[PDB]
Amino acid sequence: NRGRLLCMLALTFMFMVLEVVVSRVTSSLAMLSDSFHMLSDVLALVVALVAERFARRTHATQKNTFGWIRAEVMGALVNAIFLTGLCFAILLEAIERFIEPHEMQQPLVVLGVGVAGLLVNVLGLCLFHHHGQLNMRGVFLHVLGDALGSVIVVVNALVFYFSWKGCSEGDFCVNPCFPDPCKAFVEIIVYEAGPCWVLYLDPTLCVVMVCILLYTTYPLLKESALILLQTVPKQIDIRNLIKELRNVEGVEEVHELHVWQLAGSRIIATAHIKCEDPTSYMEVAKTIKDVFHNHGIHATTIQPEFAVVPCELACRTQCALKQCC
Amino acid sequence: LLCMLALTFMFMVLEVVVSRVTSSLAMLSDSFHMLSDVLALVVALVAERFARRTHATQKNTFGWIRAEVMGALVNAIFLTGLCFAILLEAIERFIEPHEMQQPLVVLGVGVAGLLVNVLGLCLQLNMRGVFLHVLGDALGSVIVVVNALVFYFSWKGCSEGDFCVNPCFPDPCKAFVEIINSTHASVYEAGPCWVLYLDPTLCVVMVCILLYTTYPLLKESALILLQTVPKQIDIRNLIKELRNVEGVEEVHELHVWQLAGSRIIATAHIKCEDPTSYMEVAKTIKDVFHNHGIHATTIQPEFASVVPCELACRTQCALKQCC
Ligand SMILES: CC(C)CCC[C@@H](C)[C@H]1CC[C@H]2[C@@H]3CC=C4C[C@@H](OC(=O)CCC(=O)O)CC[C@]4(C)[C@H]3CC[C@]12C
Ligand SMILES: [Zn+2]
Ligand SMILES: [Zn+2]
Ligand SMILES: [Zn+2]
Ligand SMILES: [Zn+2]
Ligand SMILES: [Zn+2]
Ligand SMILES: [Zn+2]
Ligand SMILES: [Zn+2]
Ligand SMILES: [Zn+2]
Repeated sequence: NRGRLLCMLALTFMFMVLEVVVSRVTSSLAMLSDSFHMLSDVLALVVALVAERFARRTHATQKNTFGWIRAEVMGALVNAIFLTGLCFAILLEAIERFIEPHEMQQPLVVLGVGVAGLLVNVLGLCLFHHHGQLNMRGVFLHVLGDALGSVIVVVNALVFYFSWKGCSEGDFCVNPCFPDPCKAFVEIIVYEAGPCWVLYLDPTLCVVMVCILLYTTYPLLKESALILLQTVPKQIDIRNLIKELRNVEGVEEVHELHVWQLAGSRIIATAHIKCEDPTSYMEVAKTIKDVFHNHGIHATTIQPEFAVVPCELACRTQCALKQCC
Repeated sequence: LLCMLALTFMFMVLEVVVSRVTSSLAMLSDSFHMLSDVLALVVALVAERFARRTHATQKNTFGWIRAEVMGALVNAIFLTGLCFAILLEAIERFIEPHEMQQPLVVLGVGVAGLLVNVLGLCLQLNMRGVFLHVLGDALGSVIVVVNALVFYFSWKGCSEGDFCVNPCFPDPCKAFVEIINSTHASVYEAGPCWVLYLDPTLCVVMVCILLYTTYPLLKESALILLQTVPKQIDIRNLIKELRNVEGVEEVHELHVWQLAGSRIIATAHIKCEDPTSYMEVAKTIKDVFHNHGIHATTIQPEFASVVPCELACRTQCALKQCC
């Protein structure tokens, strides 16, 4: 399953190579800036790949009792947070550009690199649209946002090429809205085409792309936080399980019951319940195990308790604030 | 603290606005650090509010006590992302250098940042806890201050018609296509390489120091959050001590993880010998855990084969049941 990540990384490196070649042949720092921008996506792909590689190992090592299966969701959360930070930086840059306008040069090469990146991201997203792994969904969202930004840049460059006249101080081109550098040397001791309508196009496109990306990734962040913060997921309700356990004649009371998911469908519940007599403890244990298996529970550690007090067992002395919840 | 948090947030907003209006990479890094700090304060306040009346809500039986460490990790990751963005900006500045407008405004902003950083940890547990943070913030502000001072002290700019503009430095239409077309005033740039390189090198050093400082916190948060044994407990020694107990003969499904802080969770699965008694051994194993860092014990005993655990269900356990 790592082949998709590997080929995505290879495509990113190929894009880096073509972008740096274009920068060298055209002597434009904008291509280098674009390569640095795509380095964030390359890093996200590397994070996804290493997360998958560590998820491939579930041998219950010395330090990790459960195993590094949680690394998948943790890396998904890290990638989502990195995408959010990149969006915040992009929003700051967009605000600065709206305050301080800045055009672009060599629209042909810009369009070529933009459409190349758009094709790369489309190929990546089509392969990633096979959809269960939350990290895969996060990387898919990230790639979709990238693609949206790339196509927005392509459209902005194309519409800029359609109507805009460059100048070499021979003819007055920049509109009065755009501040000339040092008043063009006091006007050296046509007014172009599309003075300011095209100027607002790129900020609007990038901010709407950022908003769409944030709205699409917010459910991913919510799911990652809910699963990671040890909260009961859907299809499992504490009230229904408590009712289905209490009415069982084997148990007498239920207390200290904790339910947290491990990864995806892997969920573990711990119950500390009290029983009447040791006789037929398997009959009670088998019954409650079957009831839990009826719900989403498959693995659990249910502690029988034998005889007012909240729990027969407790921490040494009256020390508190160390017991769970 | 809340008023201090609001004041720091306002100062960070003004610093970000000033950096945007002046393209100051060092000021941008200082504002990023201030933003990270204010979000850390917001996360701490949210955690305190949540834990003020934390209970076993239907959403989480285990409680929301992990929110503090989770928010700390989110703040750390956000700071790392902003730092990588700043590093990319510094690389771009290496490719495309820029010259700042008003060094005096930058110097004033840096002085104000130093003052607010000093005032931060002055208000106790806070002083001892954040002395290192105050020192680091002071160093970061001082870096920006000295960079701005060096820029203002020696740089000579071609505000009017003069030849001091560096041809290697980008120029408007190549000095407006050599607008003067003659010998201009060779006021010189006063070592532009010595000058223009100061800000990017300074911000690179600052972000390197920031990552060096925040990295151990990131590893601590990652270890605490993802299910890992605490540094104060040895798994092999603990299980060897547990197996010494007469009641238990073998163990399976042994899991240890910690909620947050000093909270410890331990799960056991004991085959036992005589399930009828269950006395003088449950207390024994409870004491066995408690003499170690465990305080919350969930040691469920199995009652008696070839199968590791008799209680068990479908094969889905392979993909559902914990190892
Ligand atoms: C090029 C950019 C992206 C990063 C430039 C800085 C890194 C090369 C430095 C900054 C902090 C360094 C880390 C700081 C501390 C440690 C711990 C140390 O390794 C251990 O885990 C030993 C025990 C310990 O000291 O915690 C040495 C490697 C490492 C990860 C360092 C690896 C190199 C890092 C990431
Ligand atoms: Zn991306
Ligand atoms: Zn099952
Ligand atoms: Zn009890
Ligand atoms: Zn509890
Ligand atoms: Zn600070
Ligand atoms: Zn204890
Ligand atoms: Zn068993
Ligand atoms: Zn297990």
